[PDB]
Amino acid sequence: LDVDLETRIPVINKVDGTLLVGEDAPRRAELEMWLQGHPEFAVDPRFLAYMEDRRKQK
Repeated sequence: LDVDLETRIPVINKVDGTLLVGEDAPRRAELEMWLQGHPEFAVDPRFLAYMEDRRKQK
């Protein structure tokens, strides 16, 4: 119950709009440093909504 790091985080360029998915999008493990280099990109907000969706109780 984590993200488990090997997952692919969909990222979106907040300036441009380019959304990266699949292997175009970085590994969650590299994502931390990857975003540090380019704050232009951030995580996909719908992926965050997906985490909102992911719940453990009713």
